[PDB]
Amino acid sequence: GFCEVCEKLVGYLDRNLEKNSTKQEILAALEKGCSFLPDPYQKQCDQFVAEYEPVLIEILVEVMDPSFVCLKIGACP
Amino acid sequence: AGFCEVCEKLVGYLDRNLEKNSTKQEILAALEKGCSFLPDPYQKQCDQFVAEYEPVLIEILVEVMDPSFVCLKIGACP
Repeated sequence: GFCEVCEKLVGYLDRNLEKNSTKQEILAALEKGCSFLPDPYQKQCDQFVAEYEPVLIEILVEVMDPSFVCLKIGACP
Repeated sequence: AGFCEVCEKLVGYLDRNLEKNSTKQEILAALEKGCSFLPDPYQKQCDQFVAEYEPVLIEILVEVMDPSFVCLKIGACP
């Protein structure tokens, strides 16, 4: 499913965003992050972000740990 | 609609490069290698689409391989 791409994208966000970024900044980064993942991921990534944006922003404000985040949103089962 | 675009590319690839009266085993084989021939940005999405729809993809691809119709019938599009 979306598990591995989720961890890769949230991994990017964690390393390249700051600890207390605004939902707005989380959104801007989230909608630009797929382009920095390895090429074979880029389309899968956009789909994941599209299906999951609402829940992703709601959780990333609290915590940006790739393993936890992807688990919580059900992306990693 | 999230798998719609990649469905059509993949079934499109198979439509051009596979013979009309191919066995299920040959289509299975084509299908599980097809993603590697799509543009790199589609690879992991294609792998996911295939894994998710493979049973019904084989079922239909023996009868018809038109990308637009096949993706409509299986629920990938539109």
